[PDB]
Amino acid sequence: GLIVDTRDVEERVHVMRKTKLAPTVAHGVFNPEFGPAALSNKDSRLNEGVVLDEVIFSKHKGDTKMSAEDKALFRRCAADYASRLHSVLGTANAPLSIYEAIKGVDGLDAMEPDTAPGLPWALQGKRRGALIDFENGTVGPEVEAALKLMEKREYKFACQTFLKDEIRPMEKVRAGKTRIVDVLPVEHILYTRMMIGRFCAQMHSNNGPQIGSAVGCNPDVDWQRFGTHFAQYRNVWDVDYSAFDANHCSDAMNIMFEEVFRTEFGFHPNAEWILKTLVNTEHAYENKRITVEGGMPSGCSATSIINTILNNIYVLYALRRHYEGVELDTYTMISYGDDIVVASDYDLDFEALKPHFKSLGQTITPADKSDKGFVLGHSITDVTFLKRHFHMDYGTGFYKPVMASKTLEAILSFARRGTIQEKLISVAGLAVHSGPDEYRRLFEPFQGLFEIPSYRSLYLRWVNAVCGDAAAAEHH
Ligand SMILES: [Mg+2]
Ligand SMILES: [Mg+2]
Repeated sequence: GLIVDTRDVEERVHVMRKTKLAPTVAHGVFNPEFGPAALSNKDSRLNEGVVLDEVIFSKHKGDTKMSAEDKALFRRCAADYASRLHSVLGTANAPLSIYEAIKGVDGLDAMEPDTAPGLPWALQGKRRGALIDFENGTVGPEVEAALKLMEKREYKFACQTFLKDEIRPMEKVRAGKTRIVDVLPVEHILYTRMMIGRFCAQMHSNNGPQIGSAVGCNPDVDWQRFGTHFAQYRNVWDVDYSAFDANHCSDAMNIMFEEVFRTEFGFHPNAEWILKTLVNTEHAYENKRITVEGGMPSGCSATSIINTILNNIYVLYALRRHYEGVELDTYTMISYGDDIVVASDYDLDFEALKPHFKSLGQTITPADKSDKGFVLGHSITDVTFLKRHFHMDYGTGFYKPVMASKTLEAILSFARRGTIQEKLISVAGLAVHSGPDEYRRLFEPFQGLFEIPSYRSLYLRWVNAVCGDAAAAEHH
C-alpha cells in the first residue's frame, strides 16, 4: 500500500526479538539453505547497511489508483463472482452470536485463548484470557463496550506489528526480508467473525474449483478431487504474484466489499463496514506509528478468504480487460490467498495479461522460471499449489500431494524446543507421499531418538481418508 504518515509517539511497542526455533539433529545431515528469519537489527548474519525496519515496511510502494473505466469493470467482475459465490453457498449469512464467534461453529474453528490481544491491551499488560472467557463464551466489560462502538460505526484501532518467527531461505534471511504479522485487536477479530463467520464457515465446507477457493481444504483427501478436475483442461497455468496482499489497492478492496457483502445476500450492514476498516490502517512498531492506505493486514480472521476472493475477481478482470465475451465458464481456477492455479481449453495468452494485472497494482510471473514468459500446454502434473505437486499414486490411481524433498529437509531441520516429537508425526503425514525410499531417508536422522510412524501405517491411513470404498474393496 501507501505509507501516508509516519509519527513518533511516547508509548513503545516491543516486538519479539530472538528466535524460538532451534536446529534439530536433521540440520547437520541435510544442511539446508534455510534458517530462522532476522528478528533484531543486531542479528549477526544480516547483510551490512540493512535496517530491518525499512525492509519489513519496504513492501509498501503502491496503492494503485484505478481509472473510472477500470473501476466499473472491476465492479461487474466482483458482482459476477459474488453471484456465483452466493449461488453455491446460499444467503444464510446472519451475524454469529457472541458465544458462537468465540467457540466457533461447524467449518469455523474456535478463537485462540492465548495468542496476543492486540492494542491497546498489550500496553495495558492484559492477555486475551482476561478480556474474554473462552470456555463459557462470554465477554468482559471492555470488549463488550468496544462492540457497541462498532455497531455505531465509530470504532477506531491500531494494528500491532509482529515479526514472524519462521524458517526462511538464507538469501531472504540475509536480506532482512522478515515477514510481519499485523495483529489486530481481539474485539475486532471477534466482531469480524460475528459479521462474516457464517459466510466463512460456508466457504470452508464448499471449497473447490466451482467457487475458486481451496480455503479449508484437506490436501490429503482433496488433491484427488482437484487433480481430476484440472486434468481435463488443455492449458494449465501456475501463476505467482509478488507481494499479493500488500498490493491490493483501495479501489479494488472497497468495490469487492461492496459487491460481495451486501445485505441482499443476507449480511448485516456492518459486515461491509468492518471489512472496510482494513483498507486504511495505523500500524504500531516500537516508537513509530505508520499510517498505510491500501493493502491487507494478515491479522484479520478472514485474510485468506478475502485474498482468495480478490484473486478470483482479479483473473476475471484481467481476462475481460483483454478478451471480449469472457465469462466465469471461459476458465476454471483454484486459489488459496495468493496461491493460484488457472486452467482453460482456450489458448489464453497469460503473457499479455501482465499489464492488465499491473492496472490493479499486481505483478504476475510464471512459477517455472522466466521460461520466455507464460507458455501453453502445461498440465496439472507440472504445477505447484500449497507447496505441493500433483503426482499420481500408482498403487491407487489417486492424485497425492507431493512436497519437494528440499522443503521437507528444511522443515525437519528446525523446531521449537520441546515440540520436536509432535512436529515429526505431523511432517510424516506430508512426507509419506514422497515414496517409501524418500520417506525413509528424511527421517533417518531421528531414528532411535524419536518415534517415527511407519511408512505403511501412514499410507493405509491415507487410502481410507481419500476413498473409504477403495480401502474397503482392497479386502475383496
Ligand atoms: Mg483468533
Ligand atoms: Mg500471536
